[PDB]
Amino acid sequence: IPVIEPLFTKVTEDIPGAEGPVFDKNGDFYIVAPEVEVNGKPAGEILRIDLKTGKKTVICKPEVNGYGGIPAGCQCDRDANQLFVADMRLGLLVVQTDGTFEEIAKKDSEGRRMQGCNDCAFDYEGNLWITAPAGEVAPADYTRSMQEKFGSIYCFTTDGQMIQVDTAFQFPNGIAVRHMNDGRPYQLIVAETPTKKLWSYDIKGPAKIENKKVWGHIPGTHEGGADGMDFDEDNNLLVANWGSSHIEVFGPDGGQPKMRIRCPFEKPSNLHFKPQTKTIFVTEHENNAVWKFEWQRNGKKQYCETLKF
Ligand SMILES: NP(=O)(OC1CCCC1)OC1CCCC1
Ligand SMILES: [Ca+2]
Ligand SMILES: [Ca+2]
Repeated sequence: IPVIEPLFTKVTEDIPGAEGPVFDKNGDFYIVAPEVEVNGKPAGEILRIDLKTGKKTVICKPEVNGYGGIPAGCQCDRDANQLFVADMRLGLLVVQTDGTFEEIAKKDSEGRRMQGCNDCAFDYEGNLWITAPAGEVAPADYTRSMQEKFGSIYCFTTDGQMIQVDTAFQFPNGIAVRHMNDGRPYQLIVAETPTKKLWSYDIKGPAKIENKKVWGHIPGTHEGGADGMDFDEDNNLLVANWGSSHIEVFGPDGGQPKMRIRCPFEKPSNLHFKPQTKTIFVTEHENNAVWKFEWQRNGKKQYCETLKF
């Protein structure tokens, strides 16, 4: 398997558990710091980064009823410049660029308590697919499915329904949606970190998935595995393989990696393309920093880049 070693340029550092890199509709860059703690309690932050200087600005430190959050993944909305943030303690949040936020749901469509979320991905129809590796949201005691299989997958529909679409995952993490050339949602790809597997489902409609299948295999026997992922314009799936110093590159059909990208750090966590460029920003947990490197082609357009009209 071919391995490339592109030039990585440091953007910023000192961001505990650097995760969820994302660009909003104005081109501003944000990342989350899930591991920031105060007096031993979660006090996660959402930050805006100045790409020119690397200076950081905390725009939101989510907390609900005295319970701090652990923000871990982001997606920018299309019809409004707001961020949807997956939080391991608070569930799903909607954050405005001014720092104000709102809790989306405490319970799902079946009346069951919401589970803590890790990452999310919009399909072009506007539905948000979310991974939930944690147990019940605060005030419930914090727990995670790294050992036991209780991680779930949700779909937050355009008509505002929070539906659990599947469960029994051992730490579902990264997630992505493969679209057809005509823009129709085709497959849902979900990373199960410790098992070194990538799973896929056929998307039949909003919150409707079938044919669960082992889609790809993540290399290595190291502790960790697939974390964050995203597609490039040719539908190649780039996956951060936390713990193995590489970002794996899978072809549209999955299976085994077709190429690997060697990183100058052991723990790549998540990534995101800068709109209309080949530039990929990567967060990593060895130095808790953000880097950028040039890929071979542009990234697949995110939902926020599409036009409603
Ligand atoms: N980056 P993440 O999705 O998973 C990595 C840490 C566990 C192994 C891979 O976890 C984030 C949420 C909890 C804090 C960091
Ligand atoms: Ca993650
Ligand atoms: Ca991303």
